[PDB]
Amino acid sequence: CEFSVSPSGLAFCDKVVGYGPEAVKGQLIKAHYVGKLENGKVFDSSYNRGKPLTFRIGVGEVIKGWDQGILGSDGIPPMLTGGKRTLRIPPELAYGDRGAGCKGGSCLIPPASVLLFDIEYIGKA
Repeated sequence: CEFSVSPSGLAFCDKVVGYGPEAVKGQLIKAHYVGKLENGKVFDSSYNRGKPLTFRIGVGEVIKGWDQGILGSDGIPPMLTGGKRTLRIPPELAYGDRGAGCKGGSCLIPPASVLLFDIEYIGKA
């Protein structure tokens, strides 16, 4: 997957282009996903949770990289219903130098982590 890198650093590649309409700002949608660090370590996945993630897109309910990465931004077209997209998210658009899933200074997602997600946009909820 050759990434297309947008002005902000958020990069993507559409492994499978959706067959339906583009994602819409403020809509409740469903998405399956696998999030990994750059060393291949899986830090979270819908599959591990046993259910897709149901959330509204474009209103800050998830990291900025997901809002921009799914709804689109400068240099980033929107995902389409039924699409599969890989996203490379710089820390600035994820959890920053703070990290996530922390126990003291040790975090599941280390500070300044670039995150990789394989996103399956199922469609609206």
